Amino acid sequence: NAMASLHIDDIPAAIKAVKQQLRQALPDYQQVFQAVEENIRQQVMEIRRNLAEGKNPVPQLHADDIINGKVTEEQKAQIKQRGCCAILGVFPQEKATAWNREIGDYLDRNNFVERLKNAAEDNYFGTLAASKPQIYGIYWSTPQVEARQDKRMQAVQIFLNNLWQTESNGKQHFDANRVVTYADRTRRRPPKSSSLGLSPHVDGGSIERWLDENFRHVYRHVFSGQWQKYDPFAAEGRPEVREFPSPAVCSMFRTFQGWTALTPQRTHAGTLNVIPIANAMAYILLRALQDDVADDDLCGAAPGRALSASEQWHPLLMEAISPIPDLEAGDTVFWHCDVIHSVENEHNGEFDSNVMYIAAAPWCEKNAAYLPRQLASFIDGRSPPDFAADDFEVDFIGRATIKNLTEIGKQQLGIT
Ligand SMILES: [Mg+2]
Repeated sequence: NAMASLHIDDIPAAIKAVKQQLRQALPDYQQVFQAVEENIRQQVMEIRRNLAEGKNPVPQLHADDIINGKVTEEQKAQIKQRGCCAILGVFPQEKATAWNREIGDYLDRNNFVERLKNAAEDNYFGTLAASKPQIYGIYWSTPQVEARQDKRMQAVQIFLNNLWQTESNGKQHFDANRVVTYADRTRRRPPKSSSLGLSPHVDGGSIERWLDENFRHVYRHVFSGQWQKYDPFAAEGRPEVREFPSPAVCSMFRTFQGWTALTPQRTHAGTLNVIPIANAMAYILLRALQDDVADDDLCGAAPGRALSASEQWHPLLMEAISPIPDLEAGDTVFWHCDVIHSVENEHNGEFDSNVMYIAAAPWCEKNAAYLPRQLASFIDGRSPPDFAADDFEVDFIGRATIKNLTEIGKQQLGIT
């Protein structure tokens, strides 16, 4: 892994060398950028018109329609263009509401906040992070384990993964019909809380999208100027990309990140914002090559900092920010791994806005390789390897175990 041997202080020199190579290979970088900008602008004006009409630009589907095979080709096309989808009714509302209360009880009974405070660093940043937590480092509550293995959730993830072009050159880059579980955290945001959550960003790499030759293969049609051929839903190359090692790195390739609502979700009540433009990354990649950007800079992209879109460098994309649709408990929302997103700053609702992080991850060699060490952490109750080794749940009363798993649950965790 070339990104694994790049020293943090050599990044500016690396960027300078790679930017000169990319501008040399794409000498019309300005004209190509302006062409891509026009394509982005048309999508922006459609999204703004949707919002002005009272329509949310994020496609919405019912889980029943996915399960029963009723989704139209036009709906699939809209999802691929917008890069995201709310899927309603994955879980019965009553089950999700019981899950919400059960996570609360699990956190309360086991003194989560006192443990977090006790483990925090004795400095301003340590105290700050532990004071009023919104993102909870618990992985193995019974609601999380049950939601991940649910057979309706599985069918929804298989549907999302089948939107991708999974095969090219004789090779299946992932098996869209097989799901694996990626354990992750849960969020509880109280009314009137501020957010220190990150500004509009894309997870899964920042400087590496330019500096890593595997990432550049994923974006080859962008860097060659043939941007109309760039397909966000092409799988080829994505399991092979290389990241700068840091706590931001996910060991699995996730096709879609996702939220499962434990409570109703509403605009101005701590919900999620997205920019529903699946090919926005093509604009971000080319923007950093323009003449008003310093030779050693990629518009602020930094190691360990999710790639951010900003009013400074990407004001056109900021014009397309949209809240996700209203959701009820048991609904879900998913967004393509390249889709820019950020939680809302405002929560003026009456109750805590709570979600579980549950992504879609297809079977591939990369994701299969993470299952054994993830499984070891489930067995122990430890944090999974991609997270801080808080290991809060090692002695939590009520932590889920293998007894909670169905056969599907076991397969998705690599137990069978
Ligand atoms: Mg994010």
